[PDB]
Amino acid sequence: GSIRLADLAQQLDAELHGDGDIVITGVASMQSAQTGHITFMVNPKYREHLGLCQASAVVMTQDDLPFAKSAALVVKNPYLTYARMAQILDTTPQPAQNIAPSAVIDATAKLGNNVSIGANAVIESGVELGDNVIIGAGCFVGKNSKIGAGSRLWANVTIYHEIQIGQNCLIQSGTVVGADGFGYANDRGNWVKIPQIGRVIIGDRVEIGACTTIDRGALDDTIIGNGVIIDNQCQIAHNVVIGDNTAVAGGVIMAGSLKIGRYCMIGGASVINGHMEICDKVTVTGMGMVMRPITEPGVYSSGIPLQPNKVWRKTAALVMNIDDMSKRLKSLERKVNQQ
Amino acid sequence: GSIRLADLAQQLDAELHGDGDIVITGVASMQSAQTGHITFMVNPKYREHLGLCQASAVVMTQDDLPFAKSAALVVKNPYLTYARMAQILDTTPQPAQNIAPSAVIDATAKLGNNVSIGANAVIESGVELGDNVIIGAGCFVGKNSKIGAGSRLWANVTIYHEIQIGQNCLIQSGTVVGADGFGYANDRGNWVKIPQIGRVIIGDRVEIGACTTIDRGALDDTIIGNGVIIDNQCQIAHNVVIGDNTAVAGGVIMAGSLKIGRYCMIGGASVINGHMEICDKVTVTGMGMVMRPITEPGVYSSGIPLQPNKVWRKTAALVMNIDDMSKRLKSLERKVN
Amino acid sequence: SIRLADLAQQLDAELHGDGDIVITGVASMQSAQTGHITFMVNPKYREHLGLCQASAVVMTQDDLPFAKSAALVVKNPYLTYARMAQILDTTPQPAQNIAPSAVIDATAKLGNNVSIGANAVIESGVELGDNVIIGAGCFVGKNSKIGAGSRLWANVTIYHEIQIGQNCLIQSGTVVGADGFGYANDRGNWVKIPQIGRVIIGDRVEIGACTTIDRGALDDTIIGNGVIIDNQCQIAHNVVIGDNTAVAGGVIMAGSLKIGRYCMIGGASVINGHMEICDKVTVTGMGMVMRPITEPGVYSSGIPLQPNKVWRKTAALVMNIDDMSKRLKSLERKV
Ligand SMILES: CC1(C)CC(=O)c2c(nc3nn(-c4ccccc4)c(O)c3c2-c2ccccc2Cl)C1
Ligand SMILES: CC1(C)CC(=O)c2c(nc3nn(-c4ccccc4)c(O)c3c2-c2ccccc2Cl)C1
Ligand SMILES: CC1(C)CC(=O)c2c(nc3nn(-c4ccccc4)c(O)c3c2-c2ccccc2Cl)C1
Ligand SMILES: [Mg+2]
Ligand SMILES: [Mg+2]
Repeated sequence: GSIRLADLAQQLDAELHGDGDIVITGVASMQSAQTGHITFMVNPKYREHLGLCQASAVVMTQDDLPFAKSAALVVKNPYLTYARMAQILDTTPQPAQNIAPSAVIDATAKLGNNVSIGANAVIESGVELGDNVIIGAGCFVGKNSKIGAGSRLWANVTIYHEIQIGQNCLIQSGTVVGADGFGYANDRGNWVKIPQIGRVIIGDRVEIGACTTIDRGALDDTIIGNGVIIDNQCQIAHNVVIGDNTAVAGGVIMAGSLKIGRYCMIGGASVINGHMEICDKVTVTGMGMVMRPITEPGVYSSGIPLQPNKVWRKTAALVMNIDDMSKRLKSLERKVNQQ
Repeated sequence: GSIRLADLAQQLDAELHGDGDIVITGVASMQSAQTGHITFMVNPKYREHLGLCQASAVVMTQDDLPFAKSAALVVKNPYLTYARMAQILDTTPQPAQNIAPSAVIDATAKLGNNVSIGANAVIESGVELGDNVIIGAGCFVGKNSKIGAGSRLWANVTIYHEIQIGQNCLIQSGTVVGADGFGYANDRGNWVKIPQIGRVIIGDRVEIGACTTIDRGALDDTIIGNGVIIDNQCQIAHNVVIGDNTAVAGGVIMAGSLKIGRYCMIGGASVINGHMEICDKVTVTGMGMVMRPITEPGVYSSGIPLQPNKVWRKTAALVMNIDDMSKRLKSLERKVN
Repeated sequence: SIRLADLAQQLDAELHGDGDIVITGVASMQSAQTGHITFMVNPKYREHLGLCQASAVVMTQDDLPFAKSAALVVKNPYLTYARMAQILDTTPQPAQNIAPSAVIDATAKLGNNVSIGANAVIESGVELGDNVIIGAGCFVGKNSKIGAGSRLWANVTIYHEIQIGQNCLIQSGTVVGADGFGYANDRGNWVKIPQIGRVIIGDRVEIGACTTIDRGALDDTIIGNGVIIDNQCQIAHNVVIGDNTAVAGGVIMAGSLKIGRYCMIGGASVINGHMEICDKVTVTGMGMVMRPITEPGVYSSGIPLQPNKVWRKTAALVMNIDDMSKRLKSLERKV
């Protein structure tokens, strides 16, 4: 945990200005930081405020340095340096340590080295957990699923059967990976279940938020690429494919057989329909209503934002009657054209 | 479980064309299928492609049969036949087998024949589980709740107290049935909890997806009809009634005391207001904003879909100022007339 | 079971009829039978009170002439209903006593009359106040503190360093304290920002099922006293919610949003972050909140449902509204 400021600077590739023997115990916001804390400045408007910050050290740029009133770590990119130093000084505990006597683990499960399984977690037959995997308390990992080295599940995560998860993933509590996709045939109004015998394949370095659901495929697989980040409360339907490094913010709903490219950014509460493709490098702003394929990179948006309710009532009434407005406009144009 | 093609054809009521002794081990998509697999063709444009499919048998229609390049099962409805053969050849495991020594089962719980309960599940007093019920690992089933024969819960499902679930239901993980409805009275700005002492009644053959919540009623009950299918991440508020055979796709949010008729279809991410009714045979397309009662069957839609952001900025600004556009149109009409 | 006269006294209601009637429970007007008390708020029900079979009806003074049973007269029947339903509550507790299958770290501190349900897992450093009840299968992470009288239903997840006040209630499937969605970006690769802030939940907070409230990045996510939050809500890192605000089901809130006191956020609304909503704001259902709200009142958005045939035309015309605007401008110029 605690680290000499000089050592922290070397690991951050930062230029130290000040006492390298200062001991840093943790990261804090500029407002909250006290002795022993390191903090960071990304906004030069706070230069005049640094004498009010009581951090032992502040990460800043070269242009900021003349304004320091503390030991300073000078870097090109304070925000990225903050992320790195917060990892070095991370106080987040592990989901579990060692193997809980109350865990229920099938004799055929294969564990790598340094695996931890929390209290009352349930591990099915054929499961493989790679080196350094951590399964939180209360999880379920279904038959024959494989979790790659370094991956970690927080408490009360559910992995169904035949799921593959790569290395260095992180899954937050309440998430369900591998439930049945929403597949039914129809025999005269009677829904006939289509067994969902595809899988979910999750790549390396994937982070998934809490209470997110990712359904298994109907025959072929649901696929989440490497480096993807998914927020809370998302729904990823059967046979969705998400390309490497795409980010999906909270509450996004994706319908079946959607394909999303690489380096996409899907804003919170968006709705993305299925059986279509979104190309690489597309940004959908929050609450976007995606009805058609997207074939060019760029930023796309939908939605009519808030108005005072009395105003909204009129806006909505006029929009709902916009066909009459169109007809009146055309009628007027004809009269002005002398026809 | 492997099966002879002629035996499979018989169970499917299909006309066999080819070798009945072929052993089928599984179902596969047309592109993935290998020897031992059965697959199906629903799209006649793939007739010319059948010689590229390595399945041991293909389900198809009588019109497709001249194009077969394999043993064929001829049926009227290949898609329905696929559903049925996938059931016959299902590889999905059961949520549990036998009764786990780590399950915690109240002495007063009543278990039927051939009930399986997974590791660390918790069964309260007065619970009744019918024959062949399977409770996944980590589940909670609350006091006096009843689960009908053949119904199955995947892992980590929560059923509260006094819940009734019918026969042959299936509930996916993370789902919560019977939490308090959102009932509060207001006392000078402070919320006063209204205990929710109604229940949830779930019919037979209901399928519920993952991380869905169905709240119990305030006084009378939340009711899910028979044959209803509900996708993931849905919110079904207190005292909602959903008619038989209705389908609710993922992410739908329903407010309290909504009544939906039979054979409705509610598209994903729709939002439905409360204290009102939707009649039978209504379809709401995805993201529908349902504010008012629906009294006639048919298809209903809302929402302005995506545009390039530069375009959207103008669309949104113009719509928000549409009253001014309307006034100008009226003024121009008066001036011209 | 309670004598009507006693129930009326506890509700500060004026009794009209036989005080010795024994009330066993609350029921809706349509379902009520002998032994039940019910209530009416809508005067449409006056004509058919002869058909209500309750033993007593909570009503107003103006309703009293239509009464066909013992009546409790009050100013506010709905609020009185809430109070009498609490007196007559049949809801069981999430747990009774400490289950032998619960796994409780030796360093956890438990107050008086704490109950812990089967297979719950209590981490090191946890503090549970007097009369706290933890449901079956819950997880409560390291050093979290839950204040007296608070209750978790089954399968609730509380992460580490979380603080929950007194008399709270959290429904099943809810997750409090997961990582906020915080990442830096290094040449297209996401770089996790550890989320080492917390969640602070006040007193008398109720949280619905499968709701998620993320911990803050450095400073905290804060839920005020008396806040009620429905199912399937997302409260992002460093959101702050003022006292007595209500959040209906399926609301998604983005990071660093500040919501004032006495707000009402309608179901399925979407509230963007790094902005503030003042006190006494109502956002009706499905509201798309993109800008700060600085004046109290009611706000709304969205183009509602139409028959599909009509919607197709509405949507096409709105998407082309810039062309309509240009055509109107051109016509004004010509005229
Ligand atoms: C991943 C990141 C580090 C960067 C990022 O772009 C991002 C983040 N949080 C975000 N929350 N909501 C959000 C909006 C409304 C409600 C709830 C959440 C976004 O829409 C986010 C977005 C974002 C914004 C627009 C388009 C696409 C994205 Cl993904 C954090
Ligand atoms: C049940 C079925 C076999 C048939 C079906 O109609 C269906 C299905 N999946 C569906 N996903 N989304 C969906 C759309 C957007 C986001 C998430 C999911 C529908 O809206 C579906 C619908 C559907 C479409 C329109 C109206 C009502 C419904 Cl129920 C699969
Ligand atoms: C808290 C309360 C006792 C009172 C209340 O105002 C309320 C309640 N439940 C509500 N469900 N949905 C809801 C709407 C659509 C889908 C799902 C749920 C509201 O939008 C509610 C609202 C409400 C209505 C208008 C504006 C803001 C709010 Cl909060 C119950
Ligand atoms: Mg146990
Ligand atoms: Mg939603």
